[PDB]
Amino acid sequence: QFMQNTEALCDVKGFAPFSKDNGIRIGSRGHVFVIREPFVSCSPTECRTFFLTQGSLLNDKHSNGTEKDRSPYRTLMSVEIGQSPNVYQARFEAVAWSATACHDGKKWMTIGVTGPDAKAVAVVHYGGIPTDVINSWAGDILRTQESSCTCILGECYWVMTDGPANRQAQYRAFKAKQGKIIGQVEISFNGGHIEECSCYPNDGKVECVCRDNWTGTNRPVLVISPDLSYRVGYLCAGLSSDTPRGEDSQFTGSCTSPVGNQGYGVKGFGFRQGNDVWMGRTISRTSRSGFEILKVRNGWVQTSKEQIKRQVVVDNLNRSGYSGSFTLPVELTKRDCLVPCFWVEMIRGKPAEKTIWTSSSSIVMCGVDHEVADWSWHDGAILPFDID
Amino acid sequence: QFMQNTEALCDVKGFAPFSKDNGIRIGSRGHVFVIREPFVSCSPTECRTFFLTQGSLLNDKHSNGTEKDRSPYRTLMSVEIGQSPNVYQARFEAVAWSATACHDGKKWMTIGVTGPDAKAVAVVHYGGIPTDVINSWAGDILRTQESSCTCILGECYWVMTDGPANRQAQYRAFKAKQGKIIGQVEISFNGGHIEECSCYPNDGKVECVCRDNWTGTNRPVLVISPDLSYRVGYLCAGLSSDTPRGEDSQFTGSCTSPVGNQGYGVKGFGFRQGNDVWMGRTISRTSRSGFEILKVRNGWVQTSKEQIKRQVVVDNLNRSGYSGSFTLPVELTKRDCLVPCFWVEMIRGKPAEKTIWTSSSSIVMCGVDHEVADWSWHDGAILPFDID
Amino acid sequence: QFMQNTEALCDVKGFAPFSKDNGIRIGSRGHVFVIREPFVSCSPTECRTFFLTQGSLLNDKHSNGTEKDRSPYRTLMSVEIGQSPNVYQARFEAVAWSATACHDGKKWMTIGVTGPDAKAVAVVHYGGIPTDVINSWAGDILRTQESSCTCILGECYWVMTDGPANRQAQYRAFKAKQGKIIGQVEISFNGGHIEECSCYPNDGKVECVCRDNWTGTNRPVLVISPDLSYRVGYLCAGLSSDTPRGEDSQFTGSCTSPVGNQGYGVKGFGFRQGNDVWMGRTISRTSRSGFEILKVRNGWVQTSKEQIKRQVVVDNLNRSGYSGSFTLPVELTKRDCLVPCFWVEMIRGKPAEKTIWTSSSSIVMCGVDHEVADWSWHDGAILPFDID
Amino acid sequence: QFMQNTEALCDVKGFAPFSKDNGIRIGSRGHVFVIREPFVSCSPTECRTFFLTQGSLLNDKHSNGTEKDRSPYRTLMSVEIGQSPNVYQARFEAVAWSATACHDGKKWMTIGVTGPDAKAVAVVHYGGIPTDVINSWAGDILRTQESSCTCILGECYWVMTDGPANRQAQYRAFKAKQGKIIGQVEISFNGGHIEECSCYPNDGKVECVCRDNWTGTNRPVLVISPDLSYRVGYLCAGLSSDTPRGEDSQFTGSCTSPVGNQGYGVKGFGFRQGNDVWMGRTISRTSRSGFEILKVRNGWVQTSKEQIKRQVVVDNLNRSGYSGSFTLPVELTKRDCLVPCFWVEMIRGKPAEKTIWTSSSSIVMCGVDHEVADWSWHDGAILPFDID
Ligand SMILES: *[C@@H]1O[C@H](CO[C@@H]2O[C@@H](C)[C@@H](O)[C@@H](O)[C@@H]2O)[C@@H](O)[C@H](O)[C@H]1NC(C)=O
Ligand SMILES: *[C@@H]1O[C@H](CO[C@@H]2O[C@@H](C)[C@@H](O)[C@@H](O)[C@@H]2O)[C@@H](O)[C@H](O)[C@H]1NC(C)=O
Ligand SMILES: *[C@@H]1O[C@H](CO[C@@H]2O[C@@H](C)[C@@H](O)[C@@H](O)[C@@H]2O)[C@@H](O)[C@H](O)[C@H]1NC(C)=O
Ligand SMILES: *[C@@H]1O[C@H](CO[C@@H]2O[C@@H](C)[C@@H](O)[C@@H](O)[C@@H]2O)[C@@H](O)[C@H](O)[C@H]1NC(C)=O
Ligand SMILES: CC(=O)N[C@H]1[C@H]([C@H](O)[C@H](O)CO)OC(C(=O)O)=C[C@@H]1NC(=N)N
Ligand SMILES: CC(=O)N[C@H]1[C@H]([C@H](O)[C@H](O)CO)OC(C(=O)O)=C[C@@H]1NC(=N)N
Ligand SMILES: CC(=O)N[C@H]1[C@H]([C@H](O)[C@H](O)CO)OC(C(=O)O)=C[C@@H]1NC(=N)N
Ligand SMILES: CC(=O)N[C@H]1[C@H]([C@H](O)[C@H](O)CO)OC(C(=O)O)=C[C@@H]1NC(=N)N
Ligand SMILES: [Ca+2]
Ligand SMILES: [Ca+2]
Ligand SMILES: [Ca+2]
Ligand SMILES: [Ca+2]
Repeated sequence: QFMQNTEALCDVKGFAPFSKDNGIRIGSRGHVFVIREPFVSCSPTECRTFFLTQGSLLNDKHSNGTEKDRSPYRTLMSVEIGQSPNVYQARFEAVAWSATACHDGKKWMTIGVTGPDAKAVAVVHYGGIPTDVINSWAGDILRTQESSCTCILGECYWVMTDGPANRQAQYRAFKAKQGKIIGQVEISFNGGHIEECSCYPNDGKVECVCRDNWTGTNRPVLVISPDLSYRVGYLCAGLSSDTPRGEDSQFTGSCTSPVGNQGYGVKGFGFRQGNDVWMGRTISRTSRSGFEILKVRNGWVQTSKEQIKRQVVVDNLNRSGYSGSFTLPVELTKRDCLVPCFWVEMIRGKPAEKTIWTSSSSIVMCGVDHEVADWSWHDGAILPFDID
Repeated sequence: QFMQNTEALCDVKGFAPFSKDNGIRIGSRGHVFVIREPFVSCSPTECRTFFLTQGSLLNDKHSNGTEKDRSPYRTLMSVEIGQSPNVYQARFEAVAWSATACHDGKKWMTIGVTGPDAKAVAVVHYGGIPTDVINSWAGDILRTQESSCTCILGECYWVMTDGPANRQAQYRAFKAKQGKIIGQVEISFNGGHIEECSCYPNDGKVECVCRDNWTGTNRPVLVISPDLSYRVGYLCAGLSSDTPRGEDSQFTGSCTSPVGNQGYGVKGFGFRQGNDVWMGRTISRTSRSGFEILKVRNGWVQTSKEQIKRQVVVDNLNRSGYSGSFTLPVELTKRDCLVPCFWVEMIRGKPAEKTIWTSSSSIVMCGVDHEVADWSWHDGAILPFDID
Repeated sequence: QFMQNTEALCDVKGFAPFSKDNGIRIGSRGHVFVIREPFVSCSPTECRTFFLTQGSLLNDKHSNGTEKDRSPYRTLMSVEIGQSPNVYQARFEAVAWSATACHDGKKWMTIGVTGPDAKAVAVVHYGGIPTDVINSWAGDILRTQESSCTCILGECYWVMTDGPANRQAQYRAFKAKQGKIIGQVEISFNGGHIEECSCYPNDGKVECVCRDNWTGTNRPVLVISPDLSYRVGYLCAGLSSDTPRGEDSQFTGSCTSPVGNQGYGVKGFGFRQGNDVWMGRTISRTSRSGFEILKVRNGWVQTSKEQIKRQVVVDNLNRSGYSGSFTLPVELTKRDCLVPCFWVEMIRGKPAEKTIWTSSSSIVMCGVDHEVADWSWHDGAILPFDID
Repeated sequence: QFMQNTEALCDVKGFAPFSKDNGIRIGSRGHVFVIREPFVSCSPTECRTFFLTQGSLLNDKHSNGTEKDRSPYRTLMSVEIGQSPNVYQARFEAVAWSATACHDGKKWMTIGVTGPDAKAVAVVHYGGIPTDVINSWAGDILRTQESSCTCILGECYWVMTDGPANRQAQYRAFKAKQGKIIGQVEISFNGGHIEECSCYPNDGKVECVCRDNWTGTNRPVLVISPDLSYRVGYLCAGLSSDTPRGEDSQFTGSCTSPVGNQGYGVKGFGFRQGNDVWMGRTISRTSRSGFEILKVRNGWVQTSKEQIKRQVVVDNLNRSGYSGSFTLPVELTKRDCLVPCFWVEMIRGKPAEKTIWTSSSSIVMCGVDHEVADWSWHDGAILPFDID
């Protein structure tokens, strides 16, 4: 039986710690993969942590980062949520330097994108084998979520980008059923930029909160229906959630336009909560450091700056990275609704830190019906390592 | 089908060795987690060893114990009983520096407590995901068993503490059904102190034998019914079972009062045997060393000092630690009754020993119908290690 | 239920990357077996990577290659496709310095050949145990595919050789049902030489494209029917696919005769595509380096040199090795046809490279309905290693 | 459903190599347990290799053999046949310095014996938990097979010894059903000595071929019926199969008496083959080196020295050790009969070799319907190791 995921997303008051894998700590001595872009996604039986290795291990000569962010050795693998991304526990998924995965109730789907910059190949797997391919249509680093995709009535949905890092690119959503792409849509968004979407199911549609890497310190929101009609705009809330971003007191929300006058960004998430929203961001507006989650009243519908909750997960003295959304299935929680959860990546090493390598660890939070007190579940690795 | 666990506890004449994981020995070269508080608990299919890592490994720089007894890196994981708590065999359970786990016949429940001292969060998991949360209610190191909890008719029971280490604190029991707390009770015990309970099912109720960390060299007994009425007092037997404790010939039992004029303690267990009892304690009254089990006649009901059996499991030249209770399910043993078993932790390293780290190994004994001869299944690691 | 595999092979326009295990890279620090001859084969549930260890690990003193290409320590093991051939993930199959494996829909069959050169023993396993034996019939290095065998209606088929490396030998096919050899045929091929066949099912027969190690720069084709009648000849296409081979513009195809005036070779594959063919070969005509796949029009039936597609998988600056064929089952793909896939081995170390050891890694491609752009998924290990 | 194992043992013409785990080779760099006494036994699904660790690893300081042959750290564990006895693949069975295991069709039974020399405890496990205990009855190193026990109609049978190494001891057989000892028999054998039996099912009875450690260079045979009546005597064949033993031309068989004038021995096996026998022995009469198997005509019933087959498995330049018997179940082979198989242990290290440690590897042979050529599948580890 295929997962419905047509339930409303639960309205959540705080987030409880789910897991912490301590990858880098363990990887000081154990045999753990160098990774980046480690997202969480769930089947009806288990939550798995997916990650992109660089085909090398921590504390090995091959972790040296003379290589490309995309390389031939990179692969998408997985472990049960909470395990480190270690060699001996790892499930191979796809060849990939960008990916998305998600379970339809019967099987894992997975899409790893690899090949050259000018002509990337994304390969859909299903049941553990290649079932379909989507080639670069715009010739410039075909790419996708680096977080969970989203399946609704046994059909699966994901967002990809192809084009410039730093100016107008091109954006499609895809629709798959059992590893066969049965539909796509070209997403009109001129002046806006979309990458790395964080998507989750809500009341029968896919909702995404993505990264604008061109002009905007606010994140695009893309809401896609089963049949592929969509709405695109920006996160309405009167707070900024990208980094780098400006001050809060320097910032006016927009439902329709990137605001703030900066490039770059980072991947992140957020959850529609009726008309409200929970929105993650780094505590530093200049760096990938600290992580907070902010609940804003009416922030999904209006340029509100009514904050009603804030909850810190990583302190501003400690590294963070990417963050992304996912939901717990009803077959696991037995609820009326879909439980929202996020992961945070905690990037360690060069250039920030004086090592030859760069990796990432993670912690996973989930929505609960009781507020939850601040703390920091940071990465905690003592750098530099022996190989350095 | 949910486990009944309404059977009487079997009356046992001695204990047979079940397992020995040799964690520290193996961890001299293999990749094994630094741990403490490793308890045993069983499902209808298997017995698992749960433990709290410190997010580091043996013989790695991160085992250095500049960290807190509670830290952000600590997690609850598990392995099949008898496996070392090694990276590659480990099942992630919860983020935790204190925990309890137990199986209801369908799934594992688990509760890991983490967060700051002033405002801890305990998160109930069920089927491998967060299902509920109980925040610190008294603001001072929310905490629980570090041994198996107890499920009876698909409902699960555990004891937590919140408050001072060394004076009056506050004590609640909780009742869960499929990871949802459906009931709690505030345990009146003025002048007495309760932590780290060792609990097991017996004739339809939970029985616990706990740690008093304030005034008492005798252990509290808490017996809790399905509907959460309870009895609380002290282990009646005319022997002391905490450490530090006084002499035996200096000691008068009490059913109602801590006796002996000392603080601190250690976690331990014991089994009601009709009106008799089996009671573990360290052989040293001053240190966490050696381990014995003593059967006392009428010791559960009267301040008896009629010892009828004694069985040594670790010699007084060798380190011990915590001990705790659990039962074998009827689906595994095919008996009329619930088989009592205990584990013992064998704590190695600083401050006792000259190393940077501190860990724990374990051995597991179970009740059998034949007396069993003394011996020592001590930890056996040659210290100090290379990292030292 | 036994697999049919009576479907036609799908007509494929390009090949998508399936996996990359990065064995040697990972094996720089992780505990990975030294191997050679790593082929892929699939069951109705999963694709597995099989390989022949040399009973030693990477970066260990025992990888020193004073040993024989065939030795007593060599064994056939397996891992899920994409895992490195690491100790802790490895499934033991057979004792072997040559092997073939394949799934009949119920169980894995496997045949490992071991023993002395003059009197080898090949042992058929089935369900994970020895079920039958075929001894050397010609006294000179009994041997077989080093790739997947082929089961059709619950019956399994494989090709072996016994005789000289470099002159006329002797060639049998075998037919097994549930690990019991129920039929064999002596393959008349005077002047031709056959080793290491790459075989796959197509329209109810086994098709193979093999290695001639005596006179021929073209590969033999052997097509075997259920009842063991066969056709044998050479790959008709007007391109050469062995190495070492001559120039393309120096080369005339033959359906019936080895052409090109050289010894040695390498194992490789190819796919009948109606009357066309896909044919792998190394890009270097002198060395085991680079890997391409070429589609030739009418190349299965005529000495065509009409190339219609070419796709590079490993660049001519990088090592390759063996290649072999396999198909995805219908129980996995849900197609009308059998999906063709190949693996490539990427041999590293001595004598080519200045190390004491020699190993192999792999990448796996599969047939898809969209052309696919060139790139190189080479092995990427920085040599020499520490043990060197 | 419980296994019958009431079929006659198959009449076998040679033995084919089944597995080779290369434990010591792999253990030079990988994390593998120091072990001794590694036997094979099978369930309806799989063959497992059981072994007794010394709670330490290869190439670790703890492999130093200042310890006892029996120690507190020793444990019985298992791996799938062919895997090395490595930490990360190992299944914990029992605490043990002597053991026996065997599957009844539903579950594994296992008996590990531990505790002091003067008062050993043997603990029966079943389904992965302690179910029963047999204490030392004669006060002198209670002990058992170190090979597979034997279950017939869901009932299980094993032989133990208690008493002197080197003079008259005492010998019982036990009968278990689902981990509960339901019967035992005291085995009258005055002047004879019995240890370490190698037992297998045949035509509804247990047959064993054991070790006499007192006076006899011939092995005792014990045949035990379901209801525990038994026959005991010696291997009739006119060849000797213990080591140390005398010359063959110096030796007269006996059905009833130890012959040859020596102490010590080694564990080994043999198979009734109608009236004939296959009998293993070391090739050296003075040392644990080389291994052969000999088929003797009428050798089970008469003091025959008609040898009809011989097959070498390990050469006389290479170390051997213990050997033992087991059968493949009908649920795996689909035969009319029970397939005989043996394992051989290949003991490496001190005192023989200049190291601090001592371990064992293994190879497994099985009976097949075709003669099989000589060779040597010896252990192949280059000694001494780094820790030495
Ligand atoms: C890390 O790698 C550094 C740069 O290496 C050089 O450039 C790369 C692209 C390769 O071509 C490499 O083979 C070249 O040597 C080295 O300078 C440095 O030694 C490395 N450090 C360590 C610790 O391995
Ligand atoms: C163990 O750690 C000792 C104390 O470290 C110092 O204090 C802690 C809290 C950290 O701030 C650490 O970074 C500081 O240096 C060290 O003195 C000692 O070097 C360590 N020993 C080993 C073997 O790693
Ligand atoms: C690799 O092995 C080389 C050759 O070893 C010699 O010949 C082989 C067949 C054995 O008999 C071996 O024991 C002999 O010493 C050695 O010369 C060399 O030391 C080895 N290198 C390493 C790094 O182990
Ligand atoms: C191996 O062990 C040798 C003997 O050790 C001594 O006696 C044993 C029973 C223990 O008491 C031990 O602690 C004593 O030192 C040592 O002489 C030797 O150093 C050891 N060798 C290695 C390589 O560890
Ligand atoms: C395909 C690709 O390389 N994606 C990048 C991503 C990218 O640079 C920007 O979004 C520009 O398009 O940035 C980052 C990043 O840390 O910012 C990591 C991702 N790395 C990987 N997914 N491997
Ligand atoms: C929550 C907490 O830190 N619990 C402690 C416990 C505690 O110090 C006393 O019981 C005072 O309340 O003591 C000990 C101890 O060894 O005595 C270990 C436990 N460590 C862990 N559970 N991590
Ligand atoms: C049985 C055997 O040793 N087969 C060889 C094979 C062989 O040398 C030629 O085909 C001549 O018959 O060559 C090669 C090779 O790389 O060319 C590897 C194979 N190695 C292994 N299969 N182990
Ligand atoms: C219980 C015990 O220690 N059994 C011994 C066994 C024993 O010395 C003789 O049979 C005398 O009774 O000998 C040997 C041996 O190699 O000869 C190994 C066994 N070691 C272990 N099973 N651990
Ligand atoms: Ca931006
Ligand atoms: Ca106390
Ligand atoms: Ca050739
Ligand atoms: Ca003898």
